[PDB]
Amino acid sequence: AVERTLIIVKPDAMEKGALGKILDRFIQEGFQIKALKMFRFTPEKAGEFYYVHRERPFFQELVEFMSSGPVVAAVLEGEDAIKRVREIIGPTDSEEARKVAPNSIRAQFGTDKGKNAIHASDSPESAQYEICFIFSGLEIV
Amino acid sequence: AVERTLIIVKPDAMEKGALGKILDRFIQEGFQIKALKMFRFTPEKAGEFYYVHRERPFFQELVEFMSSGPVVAAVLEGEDAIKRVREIIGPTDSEEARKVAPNSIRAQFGTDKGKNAIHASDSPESAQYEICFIFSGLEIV
Amino acid sequence: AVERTLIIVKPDAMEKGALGKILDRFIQEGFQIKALKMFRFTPEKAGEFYYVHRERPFFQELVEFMSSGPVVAAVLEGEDAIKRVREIIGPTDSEEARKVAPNSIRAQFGTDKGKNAIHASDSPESAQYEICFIFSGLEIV
Amino acid sequence: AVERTLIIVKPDAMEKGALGKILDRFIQEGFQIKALKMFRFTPEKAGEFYYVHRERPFFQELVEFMSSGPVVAAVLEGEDAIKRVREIIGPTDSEEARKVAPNSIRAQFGTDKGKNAIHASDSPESAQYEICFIFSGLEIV
Repeated sequence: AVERTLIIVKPDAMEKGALGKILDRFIQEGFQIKALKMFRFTPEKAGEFYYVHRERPFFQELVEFMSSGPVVAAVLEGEDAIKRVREIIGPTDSEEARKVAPNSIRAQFGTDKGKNAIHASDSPESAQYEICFIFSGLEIV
Repeated sequence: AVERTLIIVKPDAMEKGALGKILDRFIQEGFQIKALKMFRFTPEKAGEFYYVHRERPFFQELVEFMSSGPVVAAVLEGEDAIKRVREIIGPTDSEEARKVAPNSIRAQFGTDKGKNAIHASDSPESAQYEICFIFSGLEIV
Repeated sequence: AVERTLIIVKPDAMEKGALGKILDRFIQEGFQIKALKMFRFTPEKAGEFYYVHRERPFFQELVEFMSSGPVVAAVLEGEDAIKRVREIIGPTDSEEARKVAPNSIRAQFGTDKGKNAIHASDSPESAQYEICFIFSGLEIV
Repeated sequence: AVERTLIIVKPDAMEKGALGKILDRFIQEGFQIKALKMFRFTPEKAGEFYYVHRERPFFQELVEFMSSGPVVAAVLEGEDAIKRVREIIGPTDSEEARKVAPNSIRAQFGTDKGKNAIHASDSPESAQYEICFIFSGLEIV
């Protein structure tokens, strides 16, 4: 079915001037952009956005990185969007993405495990939480 | 348990200059205001906000009224907030509110069934949907 | 002439549960509320908002205080709003406000010079800058 | 000097899937994106945004077009940004842009005079007004 999912272009990709190319990729893959904005997570907000990872070892590093500069979020809509977007971005380790998924966003724009260019919702459950975390219904147009 | 619910101060109450008194009431009742903003529904957004009522006979009138001028929404937080807030606002017919719940917001500020001063989420399910419709997680502070 | 000015209800007044009463005062004084929202200044944004004071001795305390909790901003519109609102809020030292302007907002709700309940734009120039700092044209309704 | 200017990607360009490529162009030209969002002008807001054109013959058509669908606004920052961005987008008639400025945004993505892909601020004065119209200081990051 037609689904919505959330992506966030991370500060590493922002700084590399990859934003336009990344959005273009999703457009070329056939997704409609239903919401879009640049903003900055406070550490507290990044922490809440990533609450499911609180007890993971990478958590503090992730929260700091995701609040270290401006990011851009977008709601993408399309057939089977959650699964397809997940596949389009590729493995979370950018270097591994270059090895096993060379045409993935992370392969193309990611640097390593932490600076891996982009975030996308993992599941229907997380897409619902993440989309509402960033965008109200008023912002989806 | 501690809950969150949504209220919307409608254009009739806005025009009566009731906004301050209405917020004050919820503050005196012990709720924390977690989000607040003045905005204007487009007819399309009002219709989406009230989608559960789309097949009801009052729908078009409701949509038109709720898009006829600026409104103010707030997220209220407190123990059993969803049902307590319903009770504080009173019966949806303002005249009936004066008869059976004379201390209610609708008895005090409402005119009739259409101009009834204020909206509040009806259930936990509707609260979840309505809060996200108006406010993102980024707007809850 | 009809003018617009900005007020911000500070964390001390928020915590005292004064928000509703303060908005009500401006409503009773005859102002139209043209924009309204609860948000939280980051330290950096508070500093930018108060940039004219950057070299003043109270700056760091002001920036820290105004970023220590959520605040509520409003755009108020009316004849001579800028000076009338200044007069309604009273002297910046709340204790002095009680001595020389006992009916002022700061006399009623303010504690001292730092916790003084409320901010209002100082001049037409600062009003223009402050309104744009907090609200876009899209948020004025 | 370093300046800020506003662009808006219009509904024609949005529908052609040009958003990513258009932002990429500005990134490659060396501009920093300081604010970004998708939204929809109401006809009233489009009319206020374009107030300087109220008495022009194209006004109603422009207002209707610019409120006919979602658009994306961005604040661009860079050396001499206002003049450079104005030149990058090219003549307002897209067909003429193809004739005299073939590498311009309007030549590349514009259709005709009305559907001409993009808007950019014309002057320092209009840039200031247009930026504040769309984005608050809180949204510039």
